[PDB]
Amino acid sequence: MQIFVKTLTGKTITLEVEPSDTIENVKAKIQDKEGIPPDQQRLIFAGKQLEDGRTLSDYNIQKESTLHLVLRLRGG
Repeated sequence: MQIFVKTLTGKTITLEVEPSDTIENVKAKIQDKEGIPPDQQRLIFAGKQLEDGRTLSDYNIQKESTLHLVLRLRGG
């Protein structure tokens, strides 16, 4: 399925994902498109930070959902 991610430039990118994909894998697919290393990524959906180790299905992220990417560091 397709989901959307709003990135640090404000652009909305598309990702090709499956419900059993881990958040770490979603971060790796963001790196593949946008170059941002996964340890610097924090993904937000419906007001929750998405934990590494959990899956898209754990957060009920269904097709055509939009996630928000923010920087995880302290500075920025």
